[PDB]
Amino acid sequence: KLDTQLVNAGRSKKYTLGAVNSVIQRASSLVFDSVEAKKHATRNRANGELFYGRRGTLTHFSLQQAMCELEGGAGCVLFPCGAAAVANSILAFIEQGDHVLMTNTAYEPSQDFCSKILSKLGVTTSWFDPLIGADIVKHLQPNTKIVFLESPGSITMEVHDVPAIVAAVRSVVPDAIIMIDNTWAAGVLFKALDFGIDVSIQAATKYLVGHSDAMIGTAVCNARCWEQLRENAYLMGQMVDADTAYITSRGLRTLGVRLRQHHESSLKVAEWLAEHPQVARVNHPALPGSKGHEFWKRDFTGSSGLFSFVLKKKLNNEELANYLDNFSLFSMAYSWGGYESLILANQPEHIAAIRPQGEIDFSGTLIRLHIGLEDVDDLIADLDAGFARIV
Amino acid sequence: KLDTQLVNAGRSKKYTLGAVNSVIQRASSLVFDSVEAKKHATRNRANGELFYGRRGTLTHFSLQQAMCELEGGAGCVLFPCGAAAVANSILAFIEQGDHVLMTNTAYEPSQDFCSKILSKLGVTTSWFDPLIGADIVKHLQPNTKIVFLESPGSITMEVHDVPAIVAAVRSVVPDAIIMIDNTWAAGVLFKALDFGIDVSIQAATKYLVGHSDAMIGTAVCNARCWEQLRENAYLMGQMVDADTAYITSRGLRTLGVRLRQHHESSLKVAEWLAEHPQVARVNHPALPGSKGHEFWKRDFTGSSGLFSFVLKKKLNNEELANYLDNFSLFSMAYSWGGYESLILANQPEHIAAIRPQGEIDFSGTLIRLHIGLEDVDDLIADLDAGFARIV
Amino acid sequence: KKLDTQLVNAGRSKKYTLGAVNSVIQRASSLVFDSVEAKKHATRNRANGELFYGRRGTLTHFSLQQAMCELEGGAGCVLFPCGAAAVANSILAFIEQGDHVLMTNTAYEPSQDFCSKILSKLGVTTSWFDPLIGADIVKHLQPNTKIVFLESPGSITMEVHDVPAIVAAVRSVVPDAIIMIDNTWAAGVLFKALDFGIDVSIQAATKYLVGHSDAMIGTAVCNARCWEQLRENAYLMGQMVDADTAYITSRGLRTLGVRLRQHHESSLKVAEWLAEHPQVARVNHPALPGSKGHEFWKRDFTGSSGLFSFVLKKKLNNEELANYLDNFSLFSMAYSWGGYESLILANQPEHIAAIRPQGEIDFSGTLIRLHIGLEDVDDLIADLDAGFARIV
Amino acid sequence: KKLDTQLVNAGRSKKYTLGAVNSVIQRASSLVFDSVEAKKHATRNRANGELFYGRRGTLTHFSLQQAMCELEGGAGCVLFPCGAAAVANSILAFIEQGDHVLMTNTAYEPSQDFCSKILSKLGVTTSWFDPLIGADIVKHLQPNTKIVFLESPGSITMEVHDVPAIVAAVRSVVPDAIIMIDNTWAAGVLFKALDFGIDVSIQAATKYLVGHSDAMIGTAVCNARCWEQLRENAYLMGQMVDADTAYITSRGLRTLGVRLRQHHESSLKVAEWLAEHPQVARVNHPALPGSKGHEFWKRDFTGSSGLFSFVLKKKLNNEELANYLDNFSLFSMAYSWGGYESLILANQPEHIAAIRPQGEIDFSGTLIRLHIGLEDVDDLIADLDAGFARIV
Repeated sequence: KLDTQLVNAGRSKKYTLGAVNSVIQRASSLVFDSVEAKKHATRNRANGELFYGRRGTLTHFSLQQAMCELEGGAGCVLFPCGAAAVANSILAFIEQGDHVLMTNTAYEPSQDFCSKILSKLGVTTSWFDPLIGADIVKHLQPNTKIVFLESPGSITMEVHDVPAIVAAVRSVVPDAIIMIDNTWAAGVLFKALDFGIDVSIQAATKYLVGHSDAMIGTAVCNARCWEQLRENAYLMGQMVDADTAYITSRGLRTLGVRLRQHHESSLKVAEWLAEHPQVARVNHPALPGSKGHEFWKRDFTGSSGLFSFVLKKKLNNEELANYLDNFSLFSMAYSWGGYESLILANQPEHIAAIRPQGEIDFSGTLIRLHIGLEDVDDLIADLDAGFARIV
Repeated sequence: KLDTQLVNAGRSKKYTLGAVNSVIQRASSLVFDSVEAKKHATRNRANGELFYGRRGTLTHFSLQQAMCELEGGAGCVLFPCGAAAVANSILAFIEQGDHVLMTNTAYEPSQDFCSKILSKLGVTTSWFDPLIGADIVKHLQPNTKIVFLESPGSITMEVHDVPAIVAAVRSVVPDAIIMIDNTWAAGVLFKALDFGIDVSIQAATKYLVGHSDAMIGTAVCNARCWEQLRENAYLMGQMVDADTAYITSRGLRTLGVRLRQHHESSLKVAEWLAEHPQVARVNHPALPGSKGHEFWKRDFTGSSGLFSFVLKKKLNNEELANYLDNFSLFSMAYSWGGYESLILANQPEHIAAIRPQGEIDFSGTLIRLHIGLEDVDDLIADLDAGFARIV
Repeated sequence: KKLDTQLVNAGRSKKYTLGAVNSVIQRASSLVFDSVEAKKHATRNRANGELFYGRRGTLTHFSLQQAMCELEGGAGCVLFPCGAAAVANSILAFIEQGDHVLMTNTAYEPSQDFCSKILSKLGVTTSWFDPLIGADIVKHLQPNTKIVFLESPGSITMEVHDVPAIVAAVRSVVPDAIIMIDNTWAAGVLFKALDFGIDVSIQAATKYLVGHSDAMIGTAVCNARCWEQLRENAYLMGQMVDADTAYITSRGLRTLGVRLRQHHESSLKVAEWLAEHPQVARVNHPALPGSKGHEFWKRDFTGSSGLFSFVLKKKLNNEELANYLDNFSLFSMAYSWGGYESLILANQPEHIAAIRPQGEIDFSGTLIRLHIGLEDVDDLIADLDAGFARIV
Repeated sequence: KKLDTQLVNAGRSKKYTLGAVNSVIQRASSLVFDSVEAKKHATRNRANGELFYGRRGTLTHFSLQQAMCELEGGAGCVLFPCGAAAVANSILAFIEQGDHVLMTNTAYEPSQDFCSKILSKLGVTTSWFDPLIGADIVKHLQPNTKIVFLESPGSITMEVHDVPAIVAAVRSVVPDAIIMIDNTWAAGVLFKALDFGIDVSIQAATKYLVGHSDAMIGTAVCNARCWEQLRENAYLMGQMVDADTAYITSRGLRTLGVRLRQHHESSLKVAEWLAEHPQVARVNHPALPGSKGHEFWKRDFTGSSGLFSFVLKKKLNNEELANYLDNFSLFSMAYSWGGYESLILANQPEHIAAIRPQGEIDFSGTLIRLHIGLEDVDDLIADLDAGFARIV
């Protein structure tokens, strides 16, 4: 019934007014018919009543409703992009003197926010290995306020054992807020909230929008954390425009058919790479032998199309250019989760720099791929040709 | 030549590509043709080269260029709304242990951000009377990092003596960052940067957009503060979508003809109110006898259409409803700076609550008006009828 | 009450705004019916503002249609993809093989081409008349004349019709003719066409209504007599405009008053300056005494927009033309007008003579058409002055 | 290479994207010319993809036009405000008084009305033929037959033409006829019309290309022979579509492959289930054996979309109809289709007979047209099953 949910989520007549999709209500000013009306709207300003553009319009309400039902939360807070969702969700719960524990495989910008912004506000941050599991207790402090997860990890794709981590945290620091950047799973392939996680964050910019033409971040919360996140993010003036909210709801409608193709094509490519002479290792959660594959197998209900692989040799600058500059279908660009295929290379030294309190375990050049909606055989042919360029 | 500047600001062929207005480039992913291309874009990521959607696209660049030339700054940082611009600009420069000095007539949400968010991060905030001038030195501390101004003040409209305040601050704490919420002047009726102010903030949501259908905040900085504000706001993931950037640039084109009508109509209404039997006081910067009128006369080059007046009596709930609920042209709504006229009432007790370390000097109900683009005589007739309702 | 108040409020009812200041944008082809009863009700009111199908429109279109009827005083408003579509389809809606169309020879070129290239092959004939013919238009009327098409001021040359004289003359001879007017220059508000006995007022909303040169749309406001026929025949031709463009047009109306006033003020100042210039032969501005039809404009219009033209004393050659046009700093060369920026275009006498059917032009020098935008007028005059220097 | 790869890359050249993944949105009427030389160059290439005027298009439109020509293999692509406009204007572009139009009697109703209500008054006659006439179409040809209009599968009843037989028969008799097809059901990619000798392939992009029921647009992809005439005559009629809609249509193409595959898979499963149901008289699905023209579909198409119909054994009365239609939880009643959601509409035999000119219908029970969206198929079957229970 997921497909059925995706097609219907948030589409009440109150929002569509007769149309299939919700209407787009662009507004800062929202008019009150009377003093009585104004008083009522005021009282329900954080409860879906038209009050002020910063709180949202019918278009935003429709998206919030859809996200809460898809991820099973009490509320949904909207942001300008995924990076704003991460930074502001963390900021909403911290206080001078707190400690933040974050996975060392977290998205680089998330790490930078902690080391460059939080540090000057009297908050300390330490990091942990993605596969630590129950041993995370060794990193917990009396003042640990937030435990930040990201599974699979950025670039390297390690999958956490969430159940083990959550149980350990609750036993030591019950009051801690556990958050996860659930972008890779598009919030649906891993129901973070069903695992005891408090806040599920997404760079909707990725798979939810699915066409690389809009930026937006979402944070779906359980009942315990909703109010504080909502009100604090509001004091920071966080919101997203009505048109982007519309575009995101629209992207949900094809999320099912898209994820299924991404899953099928990426796995086929992964298995092919796994048997290629020039490849040292394939980092795909759905592929046996990948770090944390056992957990992906147990906790996820599917896979998206982003993964990486390690070459047997470390390419030099000339080789890198020759390899990358001549692809016919894969394009070099940041971001992912769109309809087209992308390729990016990372030298071992680059990764080591962004793995705080951790160590890298490979020496060849790492290639990150996003498998789009093109014919998988055309993509394999392109990759095959690329290897020949560096043979 | 202001009118000429408004029509041409930011419209280089690089952004328009043959059209009158800049193109709308919606994007998260921006493609690099080669490794050499990627390296170059990386190097100029904060210098107008296409790199990643969060940094901006051609559409954002065009708006940033227009704002810098209109306000005379070194750079322009974009935000989701005016409240985000205020909160994030302050956050970009503070550190645990700092002190923030803010006018007590500041926009309520700005005050709340300081008292509810900054307080928990070890930053203290104290407030000052708008008309203090050179005596502000009595409030300066060794750790005063930011001095926040808003002229005219929200609701009550007091105008600061900016030159006196800036000279005093520089003489005592040279390193302080002086900011001003320059929304009422739409950034053009008061050239904040020419007065020694470091950052000029605007809720572009107001007069720049001018049609009440988009939300966006802007911060134009001098050379001294640009880099820190730009990079720190970036770590917080602040940005605005491409379509809203387009809409804001579009609003600039009619800013001149709009402000001129708002100025003419609001003054006529103000002078009429000033002579009405039921009115105790009129708070319009351009009207003699208004608090700080001497400074408006000296430092501003015009007026917009927002102002307030105080009735001789304090209306009770029944009277309030009867007065407000029966207007034919004025509508009750938050926000302003649009093409239509708006009305809001505030009881003396309500204002006193939002005037920290200050005291109110009126006892009648205060009415805030935004004079739109309707025929001024029709608006006066509507007001006249309203008074008769409470006689 | 007054025009400015009407522009700010037209079409903005709660049913369309739903609490916001502007109408909501309802993008749709499919419109859902809750029950068979609802579908029945919708079908019966499909042309009366009830949600039925995207081609008929959504709340966004209904809001604009209401705003337009209010502003121009019509019974109904039909929407098209652009002004040219409004012209071609409005004419087509009323003709049959064997009919005759009488059009002013100063009509917008594309409108003329529609008649001579398309209508001609469907058995419809077109003849032309001089803009200042007045009551003498009776001489061009035929028993099969179905449509009399006006355009005042005329395209490029700006001649103003004596509409009252024309309408009365046509009605005395062919009572049931359909009189239409391309009322784009007046933006539908500076000349109230329907108050003068005209049946259909057409506008390229693309110009002043949108006012920012970033959207295309055509409108046709009809009286009670012609509404149903135009609406239904345009519908069979699949004519419609997208929801977002309807929203942007409604939005343009809000500043139409303040914009037109500035366009009026600035263009007249530029016209008067040009009138006293040594290199200028004549200025064609409706508001300027001596201009063709000036007394009619003075009598029938309530204002002026910013488009006009002037004739140079000399006919520039290719080299002079490039040197003049290529070096302007504020004025740009482009088609269309009615936006916030100033534009300039040049036409040689021979170009104009070719598009003035059954008529003679009255000038020999190069004609320059100017659109005066919202820039500072003194900066504009300076740019023009520098232009004259490149020609002396 | 393969279809999926083409859909992802079609029209996405750097000239249109400028570094982004999708084409930029260039909203405009006015397009600025830097010099007289530039204006000259633009004028000469105004119909060859050079920026000239908004009515001709901007970079956004050019990108879509290129994508469409690539996908359908044509020389050019003409854009319209909606599918109905594409049909009406494409026919109008090629006719003159005295011509004859031969159209399938299963044509979309609005297309039929255009011919009988508009064309008739311009001296053009229209006759009709049965969808399965095949090579016998020669019997309906006249010396003045200018256009043969096909639609396969037919609207509502879904009959599939034997196109190869029809085209060859027409060409043997009237070599220079213009053969057109409303190729909306196949989304232009499931049946390559131009490869079969058809001159113009028309689509209501409003359906599957947009795929989300929130934009309206019509496209006409022509062969080299008919391109200039269709392009120029549609231009004189002021036909165009806005930049934002062009962008949204290009965007729709990217997921067309994954969407159509799901629509194909789900509708066939629903069709087979319906085929074995006690209350179902017959299922009209092109992919189902026994359906009219099934062997032609099997032979000429490369897939199926999600729209089809079925006939109930009984003809429901008003009470039964409401009880059946009003109580569906997943299927909604609405016009249009090709979106992500499932729709349902009912038609009585007498309704259909009225829109089947010079033909006889072959059923007596109530006909239900279904659009199978992207919802879980088992949930859809359950909703339908509950529907049958309200009728037993």
